Amino acid sequence: RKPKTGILMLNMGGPETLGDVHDFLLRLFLDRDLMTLPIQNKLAPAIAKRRTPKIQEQYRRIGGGSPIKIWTSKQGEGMVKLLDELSPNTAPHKYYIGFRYVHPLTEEAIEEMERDGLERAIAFTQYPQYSCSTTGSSLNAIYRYYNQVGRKPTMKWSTIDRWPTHHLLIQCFADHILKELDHFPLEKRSEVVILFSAHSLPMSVVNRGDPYPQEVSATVQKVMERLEYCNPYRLVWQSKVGPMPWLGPQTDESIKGLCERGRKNILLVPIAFTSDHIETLYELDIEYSQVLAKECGVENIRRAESLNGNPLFSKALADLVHSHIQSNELCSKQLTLSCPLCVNPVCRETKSFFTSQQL
Amino acid sequence: RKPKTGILMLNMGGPETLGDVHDFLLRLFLDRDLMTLPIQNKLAPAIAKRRTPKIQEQYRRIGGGSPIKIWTSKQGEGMVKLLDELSPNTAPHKYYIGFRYVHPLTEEAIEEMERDGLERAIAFTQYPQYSCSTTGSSLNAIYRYYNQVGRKPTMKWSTIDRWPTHHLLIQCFADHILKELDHFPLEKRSEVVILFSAHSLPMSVVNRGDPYPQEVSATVQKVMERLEYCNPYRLVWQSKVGPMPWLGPQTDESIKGLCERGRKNILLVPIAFTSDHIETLYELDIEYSQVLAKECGVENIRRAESLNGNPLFSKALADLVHSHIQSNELCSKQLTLSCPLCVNPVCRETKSFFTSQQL
Ligand code: FDE
Ligand code: FDE
Ligand SMILES: C[C@H](CCC(=O)O)[C@H]1CC[C@H]2[C@@H]3[C@H](O)C[C@@H]4C[C@H](O)CC[C@]4(C)[C@H]3C[C@H](O)[C@]12C
Ligand SMILES: C[C@H](CCC(=O)O)[C@H]1CC[C@H]2[C@@H]3[C@H](O)C[C@@H]4C[C@H](O)CC[C@]4(C)[C@H]3C[C@H](O)[C@]12C
Ligand SMILES: C[C@H](CCC(=O)O)[C@H]1CC[C@H]2[C@@H]3[C@H](O)C[C@@H]4C[C@H](O)CC[C@]4(C)[C@H]3C[C@H](O)[C@]12C
Ligand SMILES: C[C@H](CCC(=O)O)[C@H]1CC[C@H]2[C@@H]3[C@H](O)C[C@@H]4C[C@H](O)CC[C@]4(C)[C@H]3C[C@H](O)[C@]12C
Ligand code: FES
Ligand code: FES
Repeated sequence: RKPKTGILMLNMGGPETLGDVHDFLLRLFLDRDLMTLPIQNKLAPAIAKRRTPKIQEQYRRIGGGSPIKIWTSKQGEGMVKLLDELSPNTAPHKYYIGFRYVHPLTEEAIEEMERDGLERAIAFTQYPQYSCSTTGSSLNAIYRYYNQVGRKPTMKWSTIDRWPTHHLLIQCFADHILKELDHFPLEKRSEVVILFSAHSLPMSVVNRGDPYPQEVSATVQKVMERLEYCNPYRLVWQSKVGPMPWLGPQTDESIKGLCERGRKNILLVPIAFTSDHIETLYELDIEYSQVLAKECGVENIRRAESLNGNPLFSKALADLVHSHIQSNELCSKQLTLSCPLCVNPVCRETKSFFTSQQL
Repeated sequence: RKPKTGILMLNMGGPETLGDVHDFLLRLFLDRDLMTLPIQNKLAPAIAKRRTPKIQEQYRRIGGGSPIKIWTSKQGEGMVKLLDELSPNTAPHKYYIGFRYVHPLTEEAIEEMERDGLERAIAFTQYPQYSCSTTGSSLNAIYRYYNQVGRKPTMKWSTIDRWPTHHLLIQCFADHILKELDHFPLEKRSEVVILFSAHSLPMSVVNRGDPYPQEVSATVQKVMERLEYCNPYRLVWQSKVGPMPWLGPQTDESIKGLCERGRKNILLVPIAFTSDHIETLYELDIEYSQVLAKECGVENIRRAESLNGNPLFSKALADLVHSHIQSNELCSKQLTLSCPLCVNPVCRETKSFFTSQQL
């Protein structure tokens, strides 16, 4: 039976092999929803070529590529299997991967969905917390695709554009934290400090009204409530690049600082992505946990497992899609308010693209 | 009957009359738990003198003084009345006001609690969200007081050091929001944008690990959940001082930005203080809602009522104290973790002062 409902899973993606690194960086530096540069068509390929060796070396250090596509596929398969049973009236469901910067690209996915002759398409961001740099850019890509192709969609669109507090997402995080706490020496368990770590944003983005830091904070509070405040925590921010101001405190500085202050038993929790990727596998596991932590005299540093293949996680995904379908919503109320200092003309067009959909 | 349990309500306070402005600012610029200045004992008097006229003029514009003490007293009286019935084994209860920068000073309150011959003293911060600049400074004052008099306390101490998501606090905010939405023209209600406004922090404080922005964000999310996401929102940060980087976006710029982008129906919600004070009555009500709003072409700008004398709020205070007593807690789990980059030696001493209490 040919698919009726398509679920477009949106994420930035990551290079699957070392050879994919250059083009990943090229698309990233070309993305005007992420950043603007002078002579950008000329300077993007230059930054790409320059930064490829360094990024290739990071991927080499974790086994030679990003597991993002593997994990997304596994999650998508599990989601669809559940959706066919939850929602027989919208079945068969099919998932499509729409990566922003690697194949399959958002635009390739839309093309395939349109060729597949779907009745309905759901833009399902894989970032639980909304940033204009992440979910916003992916949704802008969908608007721009139709705008540049010069045709209206042949399917009904809607979006699940954020889900920072979904009950089953919270349960998955709390489960993975509890199981990692079990791996500390018993005598250190109550002394463990939890560092929730989410990718940082430049202050220029924070200061224009980006919703992300507040939503990430909300996920943290729900997880800690579920854990009954069993250990103390901070929310800290990783992987700032370059010399400009970004939102801190930095995850690396925090680890060092805790160690210097006698807090030598630390649990890292990636709170803003749902699968392993370069920043858990390289940055947290290698750079912070193996190198820095050792230099600083840590006693025990561990990282909670990414959600990856947890069946409760694909259950959260299917629950979200099913509730979205049942509610008839086209997007969250939050999407209807652009950043107070948004200077990107496309964000309003994208918002309208979703709110104006037939149905 | 002589009081058994003292509830020390901690708040920065504000000058009750125009003549109180100078000493208020003197104490604030002298506070080493708030800020670090070279030759601070010498510089603080010069800073206070310079800024007194500007601050006096703000207070004149709102009727000549701060209502903080009035609202604190009312809230304290209602709390005590409830506590005498909720907790007869710790009754009679007495509230004491400990303002950081005006009379009655934290130190004067402690002196009076000790003279009153209490069995138990609860340091009850009136800031629901913990910052080291606010609650931390007030709790540090308590430790420093005993350190300076060179005497141990004659009463058992404990602290309610944060309460960002207390269910009755959330219900009060949501209630006041719904009440204010009812005052917009009916035809604009769904179009209203909610701007949660909390005092900003300097980025130097944010970047050392201050807990405040994440706890404020948690209060915001719980209110919006209770409101069923009826209107879109942002959390924005008010009244940065001086030229250094502070956490944004700023409330004033956001108001201007929203107006410029066609969002002309705005509800301001003070989310991080529980009574009116100079920044609601002057900054929000006059500077932003009267002057800025008019300049930008606003259609409707309103501000949700501060919690003030709401009886449900007194009930929240009493339920917090009651739970704290029943739990036997000495402080939150969060207080047992100092900021990862804390450089104030008193924070650890204060933390130990509470965690080490007999009982
Ligand atoms: C502006 C901005 C904003 C943002 C945001 C964000 C969020 C929320 C999350 C995120 C993430 C990320 N990133 Fe992000 N971001 C950005 C950016 C960027 C850049 C520029 C890059 C590249 C880096 C280098 O080193 O080159 C990135 C990058 C990034 C990454 C990595 C990728 C690879 O290498 O593979 C990740 C994972 N990012 N992110
Ligand atoms: C560093 C820092 C931090 C902080 C924080 C905070 C929070 C959380 C809250 C707050 C608040 C406040 N403040 Fe705050 N803060 C600060 C500061 C400050 C200063 C310097 C001042 C004074 C200003 C002037 O103008 O002079 C203030 C200030 C302030 C105020 C006012 C007072 C009067 O006038 O009365 C208020 C209400 N603060 N805050
Ligand atoms: C990084 C990740 C392992 C995650 C983990 O063990 O925690 C692994 C799992 C499967 C791996 C990939 C698959 O084994 C297939 C490829 C095998 C090649 O030898 C290298 C690239 C290659 C594309 C792999 C790169 C990387 O090692 C992957 C993506
Ligand atoms: C780190 C990299 C330097 C490339 C190189 O010379 O190797 C530079 C090139 C362009 C920079 C970005 C662009 O200037 C646009 C953004 C501007 C913000 O002020 C900081 C983040 C911001 C996203 C920058 C981060 C970083 O400094 C980048 C990515
Ligand atoms: C600003 C506040 C009113 C807040 C509001 O409008 O809700 C009012 C309420 C009661 C007022 C105070 C009281 O009326 C008593 C004093 C009267 C004097 O004429 C001025 C200072 C004085 C100490 C007042 C200052 C200020 O106008 C107060 C504090
Ligand atoms: C506003 C005032 C300037 C006095 C004047 O000339 O009017 C200055 C004097 C001391 C300053 C503060 C101190 O330098 C300490 C803090 C330093 C942080 O980087 C910013 C906030 C911070 C709290 C400063 C804010 C503001 O710039 C202050 C308060
Ligand atoms: S940058 Fe946030 S809506 Fe445009
Ligand atoms: S500055 Fe936060 S604990 Fe000392």
